[PDB]
Amino acid sequence: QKTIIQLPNDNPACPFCGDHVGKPSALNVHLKRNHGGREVEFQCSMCNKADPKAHSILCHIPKCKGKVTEEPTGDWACETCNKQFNTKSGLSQHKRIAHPAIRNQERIAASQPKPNSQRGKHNSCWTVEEEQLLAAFNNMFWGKKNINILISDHIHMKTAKQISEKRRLLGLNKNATVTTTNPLPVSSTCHLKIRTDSPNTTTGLKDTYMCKINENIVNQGQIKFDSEVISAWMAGDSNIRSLVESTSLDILSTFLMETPKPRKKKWMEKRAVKKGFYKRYQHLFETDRCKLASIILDGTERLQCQIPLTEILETYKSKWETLTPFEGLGQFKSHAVADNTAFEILLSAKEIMKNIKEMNKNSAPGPDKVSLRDLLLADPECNALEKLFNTWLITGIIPNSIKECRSLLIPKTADPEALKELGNWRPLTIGSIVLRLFSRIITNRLAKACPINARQRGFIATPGCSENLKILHTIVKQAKTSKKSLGVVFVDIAKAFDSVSHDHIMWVLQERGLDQHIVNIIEDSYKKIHTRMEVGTERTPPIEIKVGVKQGDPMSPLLFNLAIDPLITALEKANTGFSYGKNKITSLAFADDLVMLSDTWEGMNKNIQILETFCNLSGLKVQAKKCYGFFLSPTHDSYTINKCDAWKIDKDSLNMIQPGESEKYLGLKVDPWIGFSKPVLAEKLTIWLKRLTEAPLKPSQKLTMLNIYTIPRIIYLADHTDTKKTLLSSLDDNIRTVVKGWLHLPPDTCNGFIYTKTRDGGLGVTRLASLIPSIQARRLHRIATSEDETIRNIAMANNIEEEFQNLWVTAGGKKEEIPRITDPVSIDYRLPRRILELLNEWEKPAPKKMYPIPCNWREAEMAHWKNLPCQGSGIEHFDNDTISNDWLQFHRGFSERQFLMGLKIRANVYPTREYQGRGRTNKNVNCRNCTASYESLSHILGQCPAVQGARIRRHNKLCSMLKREAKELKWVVYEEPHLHTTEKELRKPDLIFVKEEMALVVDVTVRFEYKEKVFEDAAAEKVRHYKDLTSQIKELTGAKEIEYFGFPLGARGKWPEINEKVLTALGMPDYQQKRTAKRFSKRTLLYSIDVINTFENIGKNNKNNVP
DNA sequence: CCTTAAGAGAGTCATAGTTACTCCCGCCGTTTACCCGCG
DNA sequence: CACCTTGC
RNA sequence: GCAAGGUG
DNA sequence: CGCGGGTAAACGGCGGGAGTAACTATGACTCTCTTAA
Ligand SMILES: [Zn+2]
Ligand SMILES: [Zn+2]
Repeated sequence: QKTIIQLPNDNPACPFCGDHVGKPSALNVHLKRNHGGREVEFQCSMCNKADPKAHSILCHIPKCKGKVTEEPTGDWACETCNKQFNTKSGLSQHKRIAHPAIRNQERIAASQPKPNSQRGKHNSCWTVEEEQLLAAFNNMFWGKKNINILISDHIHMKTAKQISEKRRLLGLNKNATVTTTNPLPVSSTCHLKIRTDSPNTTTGLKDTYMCKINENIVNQGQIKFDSEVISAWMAGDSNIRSLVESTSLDILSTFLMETPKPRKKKWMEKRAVKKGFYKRYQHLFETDRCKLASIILDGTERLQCQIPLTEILETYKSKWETLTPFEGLGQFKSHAVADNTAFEILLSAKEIMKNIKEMNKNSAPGPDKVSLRDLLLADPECNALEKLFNTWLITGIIPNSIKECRSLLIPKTADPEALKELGNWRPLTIGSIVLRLFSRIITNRLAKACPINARQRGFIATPGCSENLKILHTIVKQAKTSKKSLGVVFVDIAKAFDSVSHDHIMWVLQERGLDQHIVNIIEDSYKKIHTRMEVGTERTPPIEIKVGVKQGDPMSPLLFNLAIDPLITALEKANTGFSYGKNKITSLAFADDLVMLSDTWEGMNKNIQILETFCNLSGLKVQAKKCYGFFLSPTHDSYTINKCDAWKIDKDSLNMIQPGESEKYLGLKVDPWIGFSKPVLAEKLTIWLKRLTEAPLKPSQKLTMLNIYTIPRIIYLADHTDTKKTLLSSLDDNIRTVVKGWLHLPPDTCNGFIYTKTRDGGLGVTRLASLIPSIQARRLHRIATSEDETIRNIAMANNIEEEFQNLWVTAGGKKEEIPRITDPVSIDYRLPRRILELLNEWEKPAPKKMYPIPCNWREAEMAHWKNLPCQGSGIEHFDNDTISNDWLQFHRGFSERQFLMGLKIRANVYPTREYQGRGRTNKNVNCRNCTASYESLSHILGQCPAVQGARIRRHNKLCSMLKREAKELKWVVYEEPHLHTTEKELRKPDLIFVKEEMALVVDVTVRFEYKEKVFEDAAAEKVRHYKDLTSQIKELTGAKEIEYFGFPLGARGKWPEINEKVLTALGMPDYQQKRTAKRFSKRTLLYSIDVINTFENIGKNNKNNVP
């Protein structure tokens, strides 16, 4: 139980031990340190409100106004939680927000108007049968003699006056009539097969290649390829496959180096388990810690089930090889034709090198066991690479030897018992890295060649998920505002990349537009595709892939998108989607996942028939469970959700979303009621912080893991979800408290130290409330200036600009600085324009679009830190210094204890009577030891005597280090040279190292950077008091030249430039100069820590050991 | 061997904006179904 | 240069 | 493992 | 049948308006002061 601590409780007896520790803060200290784990909550006796945060209860203590628990009355208690309310206002508003499902139910119920007493109650007892018979007879009795006869009586219980009344209802002098209509759905995209011959000229690329090779041979161009293979191919050879495979084998053997052999370099006590855990974690931190970060944050490991290889085999054998007869795509047509000129260009080793650069070097090598690193080692020039690549390309016969690839099962689930199934293993297929690179090259060529529909936002340059999500949210809000019904249908097909039959993609490509050369090339690429299933100590014998694009091959994305395009096309051909403005946007698309946006339930039905047809042609399998959907319907005031019937996707009730229900989409939690469900950020954040806290991750390591791995995870959702500043502030507060506890910093520490970057001296901790707004604004602008004019139009009419302005302000950007969202952005190329034209487009880099930023915040915290009187004294020295801050990131050798107190000293908040005095006025501050008014930290430095000997020993120790280095640099030692100046008094300088005839007078000193002129005053004193001298040393050392410079140092470790001038006068190379400055600074800081330690001993440990 | 000084953030409640509608809503105008004598 | 997302 | 995007 | 004028009652169309639970965001204050492998 959370032990009830009904504050005020002065010094209570800690119930976990019943020990009177002290003030409630002292009780905290107790429970936190020794008696943790046990539950405890401070109670606010008056209101009895309880909080695990003492501070908060103290905040009550004045604030709290008694027993504030009484609940206001009323006469509308909202059914579910019976929250009494003043009026219906409060009631159905509680429905609206707190209890919105029943609210939708009420909305719909009242929605059914069924009002109609517009008739005015004039209605009477007429019968429709009598009305129809009267109408027919009057048609028969049109003003023709003996007109009533039947009318008067055959309508029993009526009068001619009543007949006149009814005629006055319909026809006045006569009867009347009515009419009706009916709509229909749309289908039949399953016709008109188009393939007749080669889409592009059979030799269109072949003829170009022949011409280019002729030009090269005549002019000896730089295009690389084996001569004989191309000679035979031009010669119309029959066994070209044989020869091309032979050359392949030879060149690959060149790349199949002898890859370097692995060069990677009672009795029952639980201590072994803890030591192994600590060892594992420390090693992973030393080694790759991405694995460590996953293990910690996810709380997981690596899994390898032992499911009978026989089974696993049967499954995948029957899956990959299993085929389905592709009938065709009927009328399904995609975007448009594809240009072939993009391929006319021949391969350039420059381009291949380029592509190589854009590779995951850290990738497991294929069966060849050859890596991109290995590959480059073989040919860092891509000369032979272009050679054999062109060999194949021009020939068109990819070697079958390289085809063999390795397959991997990914333990999708976490629970072992779930893992037992085969459904928790996404199969990864990895082939020859050479094959991978060639594939990506051709893939880039194709992607340029074949244009996809804009609506597919997957696997392209545009920023995908953000665009889709923002568009969806907008659309929803826009619709609700516009008071117009709308239907939403999520779709998801299984085995997106796996069920695909090679034959159908063959077909698809046939009509797109492509030279038969590349056609056959791709076929061969996907022809004779064997692989083995790597598992533990066994890889299954070969399996011939006949269905499913090779999982891992760079092509698979492009090919899949290509096969899917026809669907998107046909859907737009329906042009029955939501008529946003002019555009009738039908559906969005990302990779495989897609939606459907019609305007009427029946329009959506039409869409579904189209989809069903598509599956029929493709033989694809969609399911209601695999899919979700929901409908919107406007009211007089608000919108109703799902008011209509659930659909019948694949003849199955599409699972509908109801208010409050959320279904994941691109990692989000789309809720029709509120668009995106508010993400559970605090919960995941706290969980992660707990996991980190409770591990062998010595504090510095905790901070490193945090800043470098944890934050991005939360960044993604926080930014992608419109998040308000207050919640971010709360999260930042949580993080600050947690880290401060981690490193046992004093509570009141200034934030600026925490937030400022390590390079600037700070802890480099993110400030979500300051960072997320900038990311959000960047996304906003990025989407605004998109290529899809539709997306633009949408955002524009959705007046995103106001949000952009507001964010830019919120992130801290100035109103004037607000860029005009319409204007273009900076388009860099990482290449001098000259070099840019020098090369070809295929070798051109990717022009990433630089975007504005509202402001820099790290600098903001830095500035505020500077402004601080106490915690911010002398720090400005450390701004934009790449030397002093270094140890923060590479505090090697420092003891964790030393390092932590080093943080404190750097912050000037170390325990000292002044520090204990700081803030709290009424106290004593006199330096215990000497007399200093404030028992400050600087008086220690020099003023405070007791040290004396230690100060001297440290000083001459540093002098000794520099001396030791001196002889190493052939600087003749003439240090500690007792002198006798004009006063014949000992002015022994630190160092007078002589060389040739130059004698280098030096003055080693280390001063705390209290003021700004510290070191320049030092130097002025150096020269000033030294001055004269000259002659005496001139003859003593027999030197013809004498220096007088100094060597001041920052006590904290600040490295002035004067010592640097000494270094350059010494002749040290620049790189060694930086190395020396860094190391020397760390030594300075360490010996300062020693000074501290000593003093702290002096009096404290003196009393402890000697009472 | 060197320096003058000495809150800073944690935290709660108060109050104003503002969302999101929703509620609604009352008042005047329209529509309905008859209601009545005549060529 | 390290991380993160999604989606296979 | 692959394709993109983002972040310091 | 034709053939006019009356009917007066929902509702809906429209001006507006009026309110509001519950977030979101500043403002104004007060309390806080010791544990490294
Ligand atoms: Zn209270
Ligand atoms: Zn002193």
